[PDB]
Amino acid sequence: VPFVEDWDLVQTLGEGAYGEVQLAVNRVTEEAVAVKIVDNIKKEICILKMLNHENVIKFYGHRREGNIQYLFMELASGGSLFDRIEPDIGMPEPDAQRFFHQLMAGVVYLHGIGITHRDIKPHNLLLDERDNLKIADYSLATVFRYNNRERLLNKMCGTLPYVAPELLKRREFHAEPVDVWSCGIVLTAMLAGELPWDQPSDSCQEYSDWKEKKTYLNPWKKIDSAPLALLHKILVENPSARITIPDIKKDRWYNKPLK
Ligand SMILES: CCNc1nc(Nc2cc(F)c(C(=O)N3CCOCC3)cc2OC)ncc1C(F)(F)F
Repeated sequence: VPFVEDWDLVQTLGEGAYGEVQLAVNRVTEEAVAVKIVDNIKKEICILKMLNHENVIKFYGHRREGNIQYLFMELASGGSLFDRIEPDIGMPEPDAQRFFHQLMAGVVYLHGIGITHRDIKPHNLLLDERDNLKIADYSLATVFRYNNRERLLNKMCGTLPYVAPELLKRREFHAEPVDVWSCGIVLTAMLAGELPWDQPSDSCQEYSDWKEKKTYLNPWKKIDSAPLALLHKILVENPSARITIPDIKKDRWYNKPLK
């Protein structure tokens, strides 16, 4: 029975690097939210206050009491996308398409306010009560565009299986194609229930196989040809040849009506 101001901390929603996320219920008003408990945080809070979109987690405010900082956030009561992906199977293509559409709406939004998330993966993609997707966890996020000027990134971060090959090979790189790449790994995972490689490096046989277009192997053989054509445009090793979001939105599978 911990608590803070009027909120009871009632169960553990997740455990991060630093601290945890608790379900917080306001025993007066009965509203339930998510609270991140910690100890970088300054920057994180600053980014969180910018966010206003139906496919990104909303920020309500914070309290600083003692060592511990409390970040109050929208609750996504459906839990994570990670848990809707059956291992070795994925999920039905129409659910995968709808989630993808929503993930792109969120990414467009972030990029439009000049924020790169940098750790897009199914653990960070949460579902509200009607299965609406929300992009969560802004602890690795950063500003890549300010006063209409882009800056290149140089820090390596993210999660190896989701990371774009340039992030391992170039000293500096553009932000947007890295997020687009990780969305293509998410889409693979939804449609096949498996990640295609441990990392996109020259010493990873699975990545070499894909560059050599061996799509008779898994996970690619589990995927229908229309979504696979899109994946061919997303998972392109040269970031300036990689498809952009405006072009993803014209792709034939992206616009296919599904049941
Ligand atoms: C990763 C946790 N972060 C968040 N998590 C949630 N919600 C939930 C996350 C979950 F994972 C689960 C879940 O399914 N679990 C299994 C049952 O036991 C606990 C966890 C349930 C959630 O809401 C009820 N909302 C907002 C946040 C954010 F902090 F991002 F805002």
